[PDB]
Amino acid sequence: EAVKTFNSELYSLMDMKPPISKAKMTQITKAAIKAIKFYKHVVQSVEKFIQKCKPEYKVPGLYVIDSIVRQSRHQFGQEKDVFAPRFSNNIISTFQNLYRCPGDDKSKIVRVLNLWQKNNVFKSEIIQPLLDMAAALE
Ligand SMILES: [N+]
Ligand SMILES: [N+]
Repeated sequence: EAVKTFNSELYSLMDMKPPISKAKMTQITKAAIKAIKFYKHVVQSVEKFIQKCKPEYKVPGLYVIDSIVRQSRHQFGQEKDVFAPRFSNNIISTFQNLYRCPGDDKSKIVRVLNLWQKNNVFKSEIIQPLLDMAAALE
């Protein structure tokens, strides 16, 4: 039920016109966090969404990752957060999918990466190749 609830909330984005409502992003994040026991399933669902969705939903998909990781780090502690480490496994592939967004959305992705870097959400060994991937598209 926890994962089913999260999946329903996440996939409801495809019925919406971005930018996505703060309240909707909060509901998605809250569902993810309540389902922390099943964090692996939550990560897998978000990655699947990003792989399969229309280009208009790539930035929203990244905002889901960002919102989950930020809330988890706040709520459980940066060292105890299980979400950023799990997202890190497939992150290179995830961003390859994300960069299939419309051209003027690339900057929105880089902004998120810039903020992750400033706040040490991932180490440079993760952040730098993601940044390099943005630079290579141009
Ligand atoms: N966590
Ligand atoms: N945690």
